Amino acid sequence: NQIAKWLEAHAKPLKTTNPTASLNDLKPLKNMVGSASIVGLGEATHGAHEVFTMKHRIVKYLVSEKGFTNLVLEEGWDRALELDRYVLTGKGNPSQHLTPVFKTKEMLDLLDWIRQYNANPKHKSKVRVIGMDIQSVNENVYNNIIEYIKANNSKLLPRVEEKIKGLIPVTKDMNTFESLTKEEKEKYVLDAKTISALLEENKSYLNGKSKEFAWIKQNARIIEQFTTMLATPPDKPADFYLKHDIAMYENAKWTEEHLGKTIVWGHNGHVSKTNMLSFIYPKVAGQHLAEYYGKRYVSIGTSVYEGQYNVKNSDGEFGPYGTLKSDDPNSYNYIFGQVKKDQFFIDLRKANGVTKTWLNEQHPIFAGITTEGPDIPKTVDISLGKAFDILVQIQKVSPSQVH
Repeated sequence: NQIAKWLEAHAKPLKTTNPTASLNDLKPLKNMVGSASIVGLGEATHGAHEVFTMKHRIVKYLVSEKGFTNLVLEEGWDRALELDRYVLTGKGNPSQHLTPVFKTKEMLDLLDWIRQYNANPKHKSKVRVIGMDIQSVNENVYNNIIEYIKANNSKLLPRVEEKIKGLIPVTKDMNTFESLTKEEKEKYVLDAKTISALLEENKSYLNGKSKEFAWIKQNARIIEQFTTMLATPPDKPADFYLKHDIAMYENAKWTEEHLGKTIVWGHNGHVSKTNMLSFIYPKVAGQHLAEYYGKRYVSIGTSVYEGQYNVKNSDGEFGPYGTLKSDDPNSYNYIFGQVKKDQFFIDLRKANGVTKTWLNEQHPIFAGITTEGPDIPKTVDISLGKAFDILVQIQKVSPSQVH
């Protein structure tokens, strides 16, 4: 209540929320993002048009001005293998590999711009696309391990290809695995390990210290990750969610360490330095990254006020069923909805005073949960100043374009 003036005072305004625009309004970001090695970029909800494009704008600014070259998104590591191929070679059909929810025009736009920047021969440093989610493990990941152990050691093939053969049909999706028994709790878990271990023994015979072998070991790890979270946790879902996000954490951090400066695109919940999804996740990736990189990890979160958006309804259908209702004046959403600006971002770290403690207290915010039902919170408590370094506020939003 008191001073929403400070928020107006330190609010670096955003002229527009359209991908193909000035991009100049984002200059304040240089010294703000500073010299961070990895940058979290979250979205309040997974189905708003303006949130997608505004994040798109920042990837644009961060790739061209701060030299970031990787874009780790909340998509399956495997699916992204076909996404990488596109931004680079232009071959393929992206919408086929994106998760139903992200099959929006905004995602295809974002991927198209990366391919364009990747086309100009002047840009000697290409932007890669990596997925950090592991909700399946398709054959693209397995052939990546096979083809390698044929170019560098066609002799181990009969040993590793035995286990991947028996692995493919049980990792095609989380249901085909969660519905096993000792198969899951044994053979498959340990087999993924025997494959990751095998490549280790013959490291010194597979161009170990090399850049392409590093990449192959990682694909193997994906099979461990998947195999790990599913089937191990029985009556303990908290472990599934926990191992799940330790995995996302692992794959982004892998990206940073081997591919360079990295952008981490995903839900606000997964990139905040604080666990705002406590009701299901014991700890989220953002915390792991922050604990590990320290301040080399900067998290920019997005927040909304008024609008409509896509979300699954109590029945299971995805569509423009969402409707923002920032009634609670104690929520960060109303207080930010007073700032008379269409779009604007503010560095929450440079706050001192009542504003500094208010930001560090705990207030409700739009949780942007994927599914809306009678027993699903639509808001959660969070210490904003402790969750994000930067915050991007967009007043009104509309449903993403899924057609």
